[PDB]
Amino acid sequence: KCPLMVKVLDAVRGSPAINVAVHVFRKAADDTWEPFASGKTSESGELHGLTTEEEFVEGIYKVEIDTKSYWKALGISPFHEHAEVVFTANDSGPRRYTIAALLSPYSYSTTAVVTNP
Amino acid sequence: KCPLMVKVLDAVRGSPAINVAVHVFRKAADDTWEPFASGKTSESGELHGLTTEEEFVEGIYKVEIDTKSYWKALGISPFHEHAEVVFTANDSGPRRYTIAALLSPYSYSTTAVVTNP
Amino acid sequence: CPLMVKVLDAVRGSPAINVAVHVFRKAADDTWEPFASGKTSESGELHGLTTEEEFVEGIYKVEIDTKSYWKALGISPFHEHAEVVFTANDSGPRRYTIAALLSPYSYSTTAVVTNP
Amino acid sequence: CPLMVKVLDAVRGSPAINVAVHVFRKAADDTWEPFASGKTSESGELHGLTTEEEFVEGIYKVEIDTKSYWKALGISPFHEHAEVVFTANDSGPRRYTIAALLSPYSYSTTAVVTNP
Repeated sequence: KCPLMVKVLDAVRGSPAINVAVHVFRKAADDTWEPFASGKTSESGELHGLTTEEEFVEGIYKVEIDTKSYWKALGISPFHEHAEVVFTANDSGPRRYTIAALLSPYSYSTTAVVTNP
Repeated sequence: KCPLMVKVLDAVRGSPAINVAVHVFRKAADDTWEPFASGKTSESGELHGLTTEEEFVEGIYKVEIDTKSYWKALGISPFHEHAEVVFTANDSGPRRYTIAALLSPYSYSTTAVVTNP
Repeated sequence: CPLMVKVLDAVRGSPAINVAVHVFRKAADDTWEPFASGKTSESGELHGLTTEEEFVEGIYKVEIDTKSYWKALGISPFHEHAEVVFTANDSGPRRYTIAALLSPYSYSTTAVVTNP
Repeated sequence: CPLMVKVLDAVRGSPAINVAVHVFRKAADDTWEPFASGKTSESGELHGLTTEEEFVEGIYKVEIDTKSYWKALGISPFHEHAEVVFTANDSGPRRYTIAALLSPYSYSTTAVVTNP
């Protein structure tokens, strides 16, 4: 269905962070990152449809959020090159992962919400 | 419609914070807080239906989240008595307010997302 | 120092300077009584609010005037202030650091609690 | 100190002690080269990673081993580590404080950047 979704918020303007590039990678057996999925956040700051239950197998995944380009479009010079979230997906009942990021120019936070539908 | 909604997340368990009491107050002319609306967060950690466009007039509002009771039910002793969010509602186009809080035992964060539907 | 406040600015990547802070203690009649006040320094810190002798058991409120801070920078922020409410010293004297990280539409606050 | 790391624990309200930190610098061939490493002290801080002379312009990565920290406390956390990637010293020498606030399913990181 939709086992992985990303949401990005802008703490300076109190708004969804729209049109932010997100790249997802999976760790391959040789220890390198393979492209897995990508997209841009919508009007609501969300990115859906990255993958499906069948393809999203147990493994280590990296979600990269292009925060620098977002701030530069606003005319604000930011600190980070990008924000990176690295985690292991574990089967253990049916799981859905929501990765949220809250952005400021010199600070971000990220939270995972993991639920069973 | 639904111009004010509250969402609460648990950073320790990576889950919605369920069954958390929330009280909303409005500042009255004599500078005291009058009860305005209340409820408990749902399974998804959200609280909807607090008020309507007609009643939600410009003013200063306080949202109180009973965080202490939440942690005590989990067996964790927390720092704060509650979390409080105080803000002015301003008419300026149609506005919807989402107040989010992310809870840990010794730390919380709160963010406002303000959008036009 | 039994009670110290530290405030950072997440937009500029700097300490938040000249931020007004007011501290209250809940009195017997359930009212907030003024306890101490001050402004953050160039390092974003506020020291010297109280002493160990005066800082007795109780419920305290630390109010940080975030709105005035952002307005002076030309930004119209969401919150009127940030308030932190906590019980202090109920298992004996501790040292409290209250940190706040500020953005115009969001803030976080953390307590670090040490046993002398 | 040109580069300092500070790590706090939001579950316990304390500094995060004995946290491994590794720093890398992007080399000419676009690989991450090891630059410095260490562990946080009893105050949650890591000092002495580098010097002004060695800390030249570049893209740096600070990796904080959050997973090992939580596991030693009996908690199975979400993230493998926290990584902070930034360009340093491109308008001249600055001093950098990288702070991280940790919870098992969430973290925040802030930079405070000062001009000597």
